[PDB]
Amino acid sequence: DHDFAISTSFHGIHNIVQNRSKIRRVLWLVVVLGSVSLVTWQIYIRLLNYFTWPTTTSIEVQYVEKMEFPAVTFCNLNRFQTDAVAKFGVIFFLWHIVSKVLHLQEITANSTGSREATDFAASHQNFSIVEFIRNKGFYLNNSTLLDCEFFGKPCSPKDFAHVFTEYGNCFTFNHGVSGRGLSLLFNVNQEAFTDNPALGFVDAGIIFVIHSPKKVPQFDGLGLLSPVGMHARVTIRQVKTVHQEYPWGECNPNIKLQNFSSYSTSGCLKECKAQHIKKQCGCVPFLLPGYGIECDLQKYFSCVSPVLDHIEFKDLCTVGTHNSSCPVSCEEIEYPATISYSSFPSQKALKYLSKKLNQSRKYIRENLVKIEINYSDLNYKITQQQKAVSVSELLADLGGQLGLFCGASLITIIEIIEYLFTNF
Amino acid sequence: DHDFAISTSFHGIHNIVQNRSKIRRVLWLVVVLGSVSLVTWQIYIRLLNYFTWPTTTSIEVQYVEKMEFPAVTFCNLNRFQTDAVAKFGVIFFLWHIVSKVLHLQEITANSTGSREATDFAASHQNFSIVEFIRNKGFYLNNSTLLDCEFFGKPCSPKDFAHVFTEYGNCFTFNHGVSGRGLSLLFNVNQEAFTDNPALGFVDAGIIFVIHSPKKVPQFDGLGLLSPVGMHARVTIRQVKTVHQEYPWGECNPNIKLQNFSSYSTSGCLKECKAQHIKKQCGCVPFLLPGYGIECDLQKYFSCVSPVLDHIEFKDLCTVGTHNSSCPVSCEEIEYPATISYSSFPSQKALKYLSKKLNQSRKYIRENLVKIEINYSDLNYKITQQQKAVSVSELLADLGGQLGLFCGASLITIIEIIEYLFTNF
Amino acid sequence: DHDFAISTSFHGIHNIVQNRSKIRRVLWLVVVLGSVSLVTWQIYIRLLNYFTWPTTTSIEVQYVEKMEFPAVTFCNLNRFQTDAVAKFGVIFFLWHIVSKVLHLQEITANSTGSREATDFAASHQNFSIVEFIRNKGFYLNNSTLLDCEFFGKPCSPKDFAHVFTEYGNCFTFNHGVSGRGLSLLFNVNQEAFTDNPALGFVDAGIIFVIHSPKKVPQFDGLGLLSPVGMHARVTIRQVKTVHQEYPWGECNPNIKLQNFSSYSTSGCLKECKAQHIKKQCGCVPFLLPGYGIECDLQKYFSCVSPVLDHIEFKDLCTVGTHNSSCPVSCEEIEYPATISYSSFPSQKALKYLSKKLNQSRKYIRENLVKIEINYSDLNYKITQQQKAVSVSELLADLGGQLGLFCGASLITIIEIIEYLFTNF
Repeated sequence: DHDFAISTSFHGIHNIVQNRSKIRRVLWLVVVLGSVSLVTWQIYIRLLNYFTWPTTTSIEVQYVEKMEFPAVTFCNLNRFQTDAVAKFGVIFFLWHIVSKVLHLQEITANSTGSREATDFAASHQNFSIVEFIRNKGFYLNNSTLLDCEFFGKPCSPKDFAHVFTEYGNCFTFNHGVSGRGLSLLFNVNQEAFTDNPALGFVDAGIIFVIHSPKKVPQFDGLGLLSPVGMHARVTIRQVKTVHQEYPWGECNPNIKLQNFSSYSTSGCLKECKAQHIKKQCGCVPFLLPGYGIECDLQKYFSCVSPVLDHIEFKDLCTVGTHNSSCPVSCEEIEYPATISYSSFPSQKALKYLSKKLNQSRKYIRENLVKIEINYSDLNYKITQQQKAVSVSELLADLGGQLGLFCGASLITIIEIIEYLFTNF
Repeated sequence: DHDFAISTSFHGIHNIVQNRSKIRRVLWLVVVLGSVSLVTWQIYIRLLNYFTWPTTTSIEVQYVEKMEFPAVTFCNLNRFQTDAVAKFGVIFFLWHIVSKVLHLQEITANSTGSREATDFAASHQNFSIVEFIRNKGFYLNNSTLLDCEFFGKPCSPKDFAHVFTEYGNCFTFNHGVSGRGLSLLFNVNQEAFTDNPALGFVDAGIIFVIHSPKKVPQFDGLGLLSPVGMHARVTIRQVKTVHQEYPWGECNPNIKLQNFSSYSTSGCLKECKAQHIKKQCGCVPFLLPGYGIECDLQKYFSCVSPVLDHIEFKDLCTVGTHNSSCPVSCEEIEYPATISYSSFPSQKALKYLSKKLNQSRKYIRENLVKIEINYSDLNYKITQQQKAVSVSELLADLGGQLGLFCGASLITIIEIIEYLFTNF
Repeated sequence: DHDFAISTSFHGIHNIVQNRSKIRRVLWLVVVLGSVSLVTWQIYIRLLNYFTWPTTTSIEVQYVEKMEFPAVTFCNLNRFQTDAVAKFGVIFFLWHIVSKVLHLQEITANSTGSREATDFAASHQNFSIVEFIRNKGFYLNNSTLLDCEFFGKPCSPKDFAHVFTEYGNCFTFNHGVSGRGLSLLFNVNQEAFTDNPALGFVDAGIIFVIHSPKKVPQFDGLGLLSPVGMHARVTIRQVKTVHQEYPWGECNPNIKLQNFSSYSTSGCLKECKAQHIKKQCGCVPFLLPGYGIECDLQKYFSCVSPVLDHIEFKDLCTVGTHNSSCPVSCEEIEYPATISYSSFPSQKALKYLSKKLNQSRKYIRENLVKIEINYSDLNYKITQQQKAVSVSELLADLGGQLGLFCGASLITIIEIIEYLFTNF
């Protein structure tokens, strides 16, 4: 055992053989023990750091000669045609009740409008809200859309897809090279269209949102505005973010949507909502994709509203955090926007448009909206969360801890076998 | 010595023993010397890099289901009640002189208004500016605040705290779940309120700032605006930044504010200002916390203004850099905002509000302001400056330099002792 | 050979000598071979990672008591003086043809305006467009610029430099301490100035851009707007980015502009454009720096427009990517801006300005624009792309791979020489 111990490849062990003295041998053995203990210390420390599943964040600017341009959704701040609602006021409260699925506000059950709506529902249960709103709501034609240009080229209403939202009859664009982009001129027409001030909605103009082609708009408090009588210029850049899985970040790719749709936060949320409503009530609302039987109107007062209140109160639906019901998507793309304004009907131009439209000098300043949406930069920002230590990396670093200390990988094990025989 | 030298644990030393030739021994000794020199080189290099006190910057998106919502401060762009100032024009110049503490502008000493203000100060030294402005300034009641909603729920004036600022009688909100947020409707009332055009302030509307609950608003050129007759929608996200200490960044935690208030850049600045004014003049102005005796009006013309001019000229007060009088705080939270607009008095709604307020159609369009402030995203950005090398890390890396070269930690020292005995 | 092999400094080699058994020697030799193979594996892996030329991205906040303030460029949304154009309508189409160099749009060759412009060009080839526009275009004097203040101090028109752009007669500011900054009051004068609605330009107001002192404005869809009758407040921060060379980023410093001008993306682009036009056509347009002979008017219809169409179609000019004709600059500085508005002519102030300007209560609200531009912080963001591995770094890391495995740098080579002799 002495020959192997002396021949063992270690600085202290070699020193023990060289000095050939009791005090010397003990001192070198102690030095070796301390060095290996520090090695172990470092090892452990660095391994516990890896077992935090640590991350680094990179952020970089990416470029192309011709980028894809995001979809847009437009709505009239005024809902309904004047004529079709003057004699049918209860429609406002009926629509507010139906749109709970979206707006998630609360309505005083004791209010007079609620009583009238409940009476009508009890009297006309065969009435169809969607078939009505799709006809008497905001409409897009030659009468409404005076002009539209994408990239120098003309555009026509037929290019616009149709979507239901809070406001009803919401139209979308570009549905599924720098400084240039989409340009429009709307005739908001406060003579035809109207809304109930009582419920708010006291403001006139165009409301729009910017989203990916394959997403559904949200609106709510996230929707952008443009006023009557001013040209709005909107300059945007694409922004992309990337997330890692549950150990390192919050992404949960494993979750997939019904109908084989690509994952999206909003999608997840609303699909959860629909699942709860259907399972508890057996029907689904009109403002959600065709999961199944559309709910009867009476169910909205009897079933849907209490169910939504319960969902809200119990927090059955959650967003964001890794434990959440609706985790953050792997990748997301946002379109930040900055807005500047200019007086639209120039006095020179005002008479011209007057002539053009055969409209009074009062009407044009009270009804027309011009919008431009433009790409500020042919480059876009990507932000990537990255795993700070791969398995392999651990290996590389593992060796490091030993550095500055007794330099050995197999000698320590070689001595361990020597000790095992020495102890056996 | 030869036995120890031959037995010394080093590649070149082992080669010297193996070859047993003069040329061979010299060649291996030279190779070992070069390897250790490169080791040292690397060592030194990496240590000099550590002694730059280097940093890395991480940036990451953090989540909660219901965040805390920032405080807000509102002011009227028009200062004073018409009635109380029609016969007391000197008040404008008096207030401008008093507000030097804040606005830090310059006033022509030869101007007629300055002469009149100086005469009044010489005649009515017992006059109290603050007791006047708190009564004849902008006020917030049922008459002024037509509506206020926080998160669906009603809000009332009593919820609003009172604060003095440049504009006087500045009211704050929320003083010390997604897409939703605060909504208001002000009656700015250009019949009652007024201001001196001569001094600027030619523009009518609401001025507001967004800040942390526990901070004091700054306004100045950093305040946001909303016009008369348009609904402003303001969409915000919380933004947080973190800084390291003087060796790595600019933070100086050691500095604490009087009255045991948590550190803040602005707070530091203004406290410094107050310290200088008090020590040099023995009094403090009304627009700063109650450090001590409020300054008499005459002191403003005689003492305060020259002192502020001297402070400005001599740069006695500084912000930002680590040497500065007012270093950057450890952590800071900002609220970037994007604004969109829409015509507020819809023709339908205009008659309604007319009726409601018993006001002319002319009055409403030229006096009302609507504001919404909303959280765009239940996630907030944090940016962290981080120390790129810990003490421990140095240890780990220290080892690396030796890598690729004569692999040893204690053998080099072992040979050093062998050389010491060899030389002794 | 046996003595050297046994004496060779390696864990397995030492074990081979110690055990002195065939099975033992083979096992230790295999262990050593596996360890060195893993070493090599790691080595290779990490070297292939280095040969991706990887990068890390830092982003940090930098500070000064008094920063330099960016230049600004202002233009009138209305081009031409009414008087000089009422009898000379063809000027609109002529200018549109000339400005192709900039706007890069398309004009219907069959349009009546095009025919009239072509006839005039065929009739008045000695006509000079630039000498006309510089006189009948937008002008800046006491009549136009009611007020201008930089940092508390007065400013005068003579401070403004003159520049040609799309709009013609574009004036610039500040040409080659916190919250404060530039403030202006323009008289846009829709009585004097005008434009052709037919071609768009239906909107009235001031259009401006923010750029570095030493750059040329671009405008196009990247220009900011301010409306008539509202005070605009613009809050900005400086933003700086840094890029690495072709192996790591996309910067190509080697490219320099003619006339010894510092590199700029836009500059590169336009210089390329001018080079192509001159070489193919032998002349240059007026809206580009004085490369040489200014092109005759007929050339615009005959030569310049087809050449620009060909350039567009063939993609002879490119921006951004490392292969591109116009690579990204080493460093770039941008000025993001956020805008808020307030009703400009307060009813108190309205009469005052009426008196001042001797103008009607109609005229002021229909013609005046007020702008402020301010610095949001005494601090600016820099973003730096950084080479993630230096040559030296490779050395350091090279060692790491060997770590955790047979610990040797020269012993492996020492054994290699032993094997070479063993095989020879």
